[PDB]
Amino acid sequence: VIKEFMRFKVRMEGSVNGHEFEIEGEGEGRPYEGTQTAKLKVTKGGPLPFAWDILSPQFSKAYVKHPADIPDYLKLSFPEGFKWERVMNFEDGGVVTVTQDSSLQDGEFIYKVKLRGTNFPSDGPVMQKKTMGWEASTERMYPGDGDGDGEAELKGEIKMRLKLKDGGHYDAEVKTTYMAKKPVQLPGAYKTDIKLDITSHNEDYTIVEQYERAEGRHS
Ligand SMILES: [Ca+2]
Repeated sequence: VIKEFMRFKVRMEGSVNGHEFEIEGEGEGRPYEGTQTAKLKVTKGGPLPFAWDILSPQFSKAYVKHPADIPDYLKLSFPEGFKWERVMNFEDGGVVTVTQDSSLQDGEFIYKVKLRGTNFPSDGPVMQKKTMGWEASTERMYPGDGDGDGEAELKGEIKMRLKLKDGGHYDAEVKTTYMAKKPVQLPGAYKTDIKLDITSHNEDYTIVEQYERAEGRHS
């Protein structure tokens, strides 16, 4: 059901320091090649009074290139799909939590994202829009119980680095649990290299285009 070319649709509802918003978007890519693009539109609550960059990594791990010796847990979860839950802890105290549901309907992926950002300084780089994109990341993947029910799924850990407009970087520690909706064979531990780029945007970041490349490899 996962073709060499696949489209997706995404909707995000969220709030950051109490500012509520909604985003709708579409994307496409080559799931076995590890490449994808997305175009997002702020449909409620725009222009956003915070950095787009804290949202960009929440808009698609079915598009990770895996070698044949790493079981592709998230691709194998389809057509039913998978869920993921994420916590990002930023170095100045900010917190972002996310829940996501991924399914396959009528030939395209459907992504439903819920996001809450809290504990951000009112004068910090996120609420003042003083960031300019993510450095490349390496996510450490490993089997484990992330939702506390005693049964293993797939976990990921990342140290992410956000570029600051004034120079230097703003770090976040990220933990994600990925849960297939049906029993799927789990891989052993491995690493995924990821780069997410903002490829275009309008003046107030109410229309934004993204490009991501991701590839798994042995540790
Ligand atoms: Ca579990």
